[PDB]
Amino acid sequence: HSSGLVPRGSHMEHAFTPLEPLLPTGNLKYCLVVLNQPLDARFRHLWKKALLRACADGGANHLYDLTEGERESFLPEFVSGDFDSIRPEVKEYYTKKGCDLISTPDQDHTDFTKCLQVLQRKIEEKELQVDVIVTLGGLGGRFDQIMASVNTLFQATHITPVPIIIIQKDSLIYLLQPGKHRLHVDTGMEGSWCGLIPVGQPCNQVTTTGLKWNLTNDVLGFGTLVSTSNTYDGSGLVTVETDHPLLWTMAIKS
Amino acid sequence: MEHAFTPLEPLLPTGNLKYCLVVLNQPLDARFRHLWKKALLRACADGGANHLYDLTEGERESFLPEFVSGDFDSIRPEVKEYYTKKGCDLISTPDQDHTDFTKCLQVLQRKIEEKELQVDVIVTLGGLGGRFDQIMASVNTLFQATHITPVPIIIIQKDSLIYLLQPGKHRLHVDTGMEGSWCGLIPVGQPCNQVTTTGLKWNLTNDVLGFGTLVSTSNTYDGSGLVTVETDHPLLWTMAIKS
Ligand SMILES: Cc1ncc(C[n+]2csc(CCO)c2C)c(N)n1
Ligand SMILES: Cc1ncc(C[n+]2csc(CCO)c2C)c(N)n1
Repeated sequence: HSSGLVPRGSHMEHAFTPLEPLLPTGNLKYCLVVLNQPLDARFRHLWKKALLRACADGGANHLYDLTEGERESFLPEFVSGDFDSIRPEVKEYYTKKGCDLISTPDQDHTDFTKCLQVLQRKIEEKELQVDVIVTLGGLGGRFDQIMASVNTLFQATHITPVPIIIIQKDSLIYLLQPGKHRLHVDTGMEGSWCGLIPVGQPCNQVTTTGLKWNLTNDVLGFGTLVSTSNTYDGSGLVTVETDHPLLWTMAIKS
Repeated sequence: MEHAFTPLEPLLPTGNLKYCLVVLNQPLDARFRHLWKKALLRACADGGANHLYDLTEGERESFLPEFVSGDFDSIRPEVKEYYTKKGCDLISTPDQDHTDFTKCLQVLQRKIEEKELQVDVIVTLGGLGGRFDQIMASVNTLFQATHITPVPIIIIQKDSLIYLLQPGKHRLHVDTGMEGSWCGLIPVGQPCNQVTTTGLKWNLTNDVLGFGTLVSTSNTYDGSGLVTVETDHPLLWTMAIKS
């Protein structure tokens, strides 16, 4: 047996700062995935420091259409998806510029999901160390596609170990796996609202600290209770313990 | 035994469909003018009033809602004043555990009972774009609506419609001519372990639909003009609307 002072009774929690990638400074290691939605202005800052940048289908069009005059400074490592979704001249441009154009036929999975699978393969091949995968898009447009985006977060647990967030306009979503989470919301990029959405199944035991309306061993479920328009207590930290995957959503300032 | 329904019927220029119109806090789509014209009763939920007011400048008197409900901190002062002045019924719904959309449906059900109105469906405009938490709240309102009113409720914005299918069998007529190319079945809430359909390109046969298991998106029609769905738990139907 060991002797002397020994640590006891600790447990593991998943710490994460959702909006860290939006900060000017820092040394966060992350990849960037551009989906088929109009690009927000923040894509410029995020593009610079990303370790790997990719586009899924039509995302290449949106990237191309917002980078005229400086497209050589915005060349994705790769572009994957259905190639009928990319305009002819756009595909021609990225191809000649050396971008890896990867076809992903599979009619049972979205280009987003297929794009993550390709990204994971590249992360491994290049032995990259990634703290998060930042996805731009997916939360606007066709309602079925917004839902597909959410479902991709559920499938991702089987695609990659790296945390994945999705950001579009003023919103971010991130899927909290069963367990305890420590979310730092003190970057100063945070907006005023947040929420906890029990999308796949009711979360029968949710406990939080840091919210205006906290949950204490409470049930969150559609038709029972869903936390929307929640806000922070000002502590700069939100903790969440959930028994099933629970979708965290939060506002992005401005 | 089965619930027959035609989701896009209200979008048709033709028809004698009795429906109420609810305007949520989002910019209005081109289909607004026509929907307002033939609605039996129109209402605004909070900010919805701001969008209406701004959109109808110059002809506001032709677009006066029966009532406007919600937390008054969501409606601009001048907007609230205007509708009040024109005789619009302004109802305060301050409860912070419920959204203005849900509270608006409660007022609407009261009004329908009060006036003994015969309503086939409640058409909601907005709620599917913007803040992600609010899009999910819109979905949750549909779960709650089942205990608020017996009148079917659909939500429409841009090119999408959502409609919640209660446990049981449904017959959805998708031959109005207003249908877009895609549709889906989203098991928001809980997995639906026994789903059976006809009319889709990818049908389900006593199959499981659940997030992380199988979610039907980008599904399409078989061209028969009819989609039937049997489900064990509430299942969200979503469909494209022709641009
Ligand atoms: C667990 C829980 N999360 C969030 C809210 C807040 N909320 C819910 S609906 C609404 C009004 C929207 O206009 C507000 C503020 C709550 N009460 N309980
Ligand atoms: C039950 C079921 N519903 C829909 C589809 C169709 N689908 C799903 S993802 C995708 C491509 C999206 O870009 C398509 C066409 C399916 N295969 N199975």
